[PDB]
Amino acid sequence: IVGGYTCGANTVPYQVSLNSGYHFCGGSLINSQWVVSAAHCYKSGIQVRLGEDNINVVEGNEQFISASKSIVHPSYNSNTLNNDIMLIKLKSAASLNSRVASISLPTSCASAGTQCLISGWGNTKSSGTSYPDVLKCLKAPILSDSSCKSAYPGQITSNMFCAGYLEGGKDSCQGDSGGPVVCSGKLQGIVSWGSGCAQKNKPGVYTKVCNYVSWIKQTIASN
Ligand SMILES: [Ca+2]
Repeated sequence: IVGGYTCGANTVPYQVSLNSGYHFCGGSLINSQWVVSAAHCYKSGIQVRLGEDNINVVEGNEQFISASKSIVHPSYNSNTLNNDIMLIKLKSAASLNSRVASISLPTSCASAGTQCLISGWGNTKSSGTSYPDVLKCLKAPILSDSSCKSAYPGQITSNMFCAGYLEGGKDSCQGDSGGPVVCSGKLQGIVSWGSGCAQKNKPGVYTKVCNYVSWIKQTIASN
C-alpha cells in the first residue's frame, strides 16, 4: 500500500497472509474454513496465516493453517486477468473471535463513489521498494466505470472495477495482490492489478466480487 496508514494490530480481522516460506499475497477469510484471494496468487504449498499484524514476529494472535485445496476460477485468463479470483480451503477450521473473523459476501454490487478500505503488506513506494512488516490500510473510493475505462482503454471487463485516486499518490501495490477491498462491511473487491503503483491516471484495478457470489456459494457447498 502506497500512501496509506498503519492499520493497527488485528483491526482488519479478516485479512490473511498467504505464505510459501515468505509472504507473497493477501486474502480474505469468508468463513471458518475458506479464504478468497486472486487467481494470479495461485501456487502449490500455501500456508494461510490468520491473526497477523507483524508478519516477521510471533505476537500471540496468529493461526497458521495449511491449505487442503485451491480452486482457481474456471474462466481465469492470466493474460488479461479476467476472472482473477481463487478459493482456498483450509485443512482445519479457524477459531473465530474479535481478532480473527470472517467478512461477509455482498448481496449487491457497490456503486462508484462508495468509500472502501484496502489493506495489505505490499510495497509502500511508487518508485523503489520498501516492504512493511505491519499491515497497512488505505481508504479509497470506487471510481466510475467510464473513468476506469478511460484510464485503461481496452482492458477493463465487466468483472473489474477501479478504485483509488486519479491524481496518484495512494494505491495498492505489489504484495497486496489477493487482499480485500471492503465497503460498508462487505467484501466488494480483490486486489488484482494496475500499471505500476500510485501513478497519475493509473488507479488500481480490482476483481468485482459481487459477480462471483453464486460461484463462491456453490463451490463451498460441494467441496
Ligand atoms: Ca506475527
